[PDB]
Amino acid sequence: EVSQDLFNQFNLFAQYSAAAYCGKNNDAPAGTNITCTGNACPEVEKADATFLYSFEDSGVGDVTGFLALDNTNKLIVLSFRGSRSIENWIGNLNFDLKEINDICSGCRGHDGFTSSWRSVADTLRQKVEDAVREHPDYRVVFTGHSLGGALATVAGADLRGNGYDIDVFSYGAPRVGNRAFAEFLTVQTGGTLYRITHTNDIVPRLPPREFGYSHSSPEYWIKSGTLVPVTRNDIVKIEGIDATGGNNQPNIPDIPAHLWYFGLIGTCL
Amino acid sequence: EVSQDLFNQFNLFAQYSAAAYCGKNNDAPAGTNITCTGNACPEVEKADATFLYSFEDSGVGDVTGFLALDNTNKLIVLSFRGSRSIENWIGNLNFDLKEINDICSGCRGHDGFTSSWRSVADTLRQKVEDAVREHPDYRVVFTGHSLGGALATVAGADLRGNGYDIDVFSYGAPRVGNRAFAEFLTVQTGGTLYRITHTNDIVPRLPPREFGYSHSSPEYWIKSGTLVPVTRNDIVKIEGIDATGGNNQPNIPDIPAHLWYFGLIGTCL
Ligand SMILES: *[C@@H]1O[C@H](CO)[C@@H](O)[C@H](O)[C@H]1NC(C)=O
Ligand SMILES: *[C@@H]1O[C@H](CO)[C@@H](O)[C@H](O)[C@H]1NC(C)=O
Ligand SMILES: CCCCCCCCCCCC(=O)O
Ligand SMILES: CCCCCCCCCCCC(=O)O
Ligand SMILES: O=Cc1ccc([N+](=O)[O-])cc1
Repeated sequence: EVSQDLFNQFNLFAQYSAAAYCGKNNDAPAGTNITCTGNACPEVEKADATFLYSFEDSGVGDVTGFLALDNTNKLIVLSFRGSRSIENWIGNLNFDLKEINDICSGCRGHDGFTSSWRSVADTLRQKVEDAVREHPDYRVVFTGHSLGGALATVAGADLRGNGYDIDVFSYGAPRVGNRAFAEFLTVQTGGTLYRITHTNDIVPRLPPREFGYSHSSPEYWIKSGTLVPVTRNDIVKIEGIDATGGNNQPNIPDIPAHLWYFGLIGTCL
Repeated sequence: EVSQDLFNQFNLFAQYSAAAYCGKNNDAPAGTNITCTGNACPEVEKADATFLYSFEDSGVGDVTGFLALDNTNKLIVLSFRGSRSIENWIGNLNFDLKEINDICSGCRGHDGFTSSWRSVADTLRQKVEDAVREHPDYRVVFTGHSLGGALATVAGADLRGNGYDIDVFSYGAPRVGNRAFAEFLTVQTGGTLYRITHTNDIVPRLPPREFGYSHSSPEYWIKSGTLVPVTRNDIVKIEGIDATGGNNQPNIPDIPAHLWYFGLIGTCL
């Protein structure tokens, strides 16, 4: 149901997205190897992959993550960590929209993700721009799990159109805004967003559509279970804004399904 | 390598061991279907498996676990839970021996394991004996992961030879006493001990030999990685009291390898 090439990208950035939580690097100086505990990111470890800049509780949203250089795959990766306690985050999660005309017209986004991004935007844009300069033929990719996925998606919508494509790989991302934003993210040029979901994961089901939220299209829906390995045959491309029959089903959702994207994510053994 | 049937059994009791942590259980009446969160025990959920008796923080070493009846596989399974925080448990692990001629003359066992068991033995024996009476044809299996693994090993050594075989499946168990106790465990009839380990799991390397501990033989050693699925070829039967070249090898050990026996164990998504 997806190409092998796409399945391979999806797996790689699930692991860069997992590395934002695991593998020690609290102040790991720039240029050190990227490694993780608990076999959370072996495809990353296998590449010639190094930190460019690490951030932590940065700005008003306490945004955390890193920027890496990957000489093997020829990538510049900005990876956002989701929340250190997701069940809590999930309970404290406010549904307020705020206008975001700076990015698009009639577009409202989630207030916390938008503001969190906006507060670190200038420093991070500058860091990506520097790498884009030193490695003009490398692909710029923003990725993240959970909250990290929301942020990556917002950051992507916000920095595209400056002359380098930015591809976004999000895992288990919540909804980030209103229907007009969904649309903007479905069609925006200057890169592709790959919005990946798993089974009846709860987070992509929040904030609810009944608070004004919509999802961009398409969705890449992983139907294999929690703790099950994923093959290219377990992923279905679902087409349409707020399409139903992928993750957006009226059944009961689940938290552990959120922590299994290709492998363990959003928690470290 | 190991047979398909034996593999199945290994997988199954890894799940009955995982269910002691992740059961939606306890304060749950006898006769209830056994189920787990986070796809922790799907092979148990497919079986017609029900609680016989649940225990929580029982006796002197706060023992936790369940006694189960399984009409599909024809089992009576006593599953002991390991610690709620394995890391602190490992850190505060005391290495004192106490004599247990009760179980076998010349035998010394870890003092906290033998006393936690000793303090709940009489109750749990009567619970097992009762179930054996109601289902004389069913096979008695004790199992456990980690400290739970220890308790199942001790309880088995203590309760065998009263008429009914007791098999024991242990996952990531610590050493439970001196040579002689090890030797008893290697030869004792009235049941078999399948003592399963994974890669460089920390827990089976404690207590260290140096403090007067030995491991019973044989050893079933999983060499597939952490978060990697296990096949029959990844399991190596290793013979010899304190044999080296399975888990007992001279390298740095790992906590995450402790938490991956056939799937996630010792923690709940
Ligand atoms: C970092 O990785 C490179 C190649 O991927 C390797 O040659 C180098 O030894 C690594 N550095 C350390 C400290 O392991
Ligand atoms: C318990 O499982 C049995 C068979 O394994 C099933 O028939 C019954 O519906 C279950 N009870 C509940 C409450 O699901
Ligand atoms: C983009 C990085 C976001 C990381 C913020 C995580 C904040 C730690 C969360 C602890 C409490 C909570 O949010 O549930
Ligand atoms: C519930 C978390 C910790 C549970 C451990 C209780 C009994 C552990 C046995 C070890 C006795 C000792 O050596 O300290
Ligand atoms: O599912 C196969 C299977 C094989 C043996 C056992 N057992 O002996 O309990 C259980 C399950």
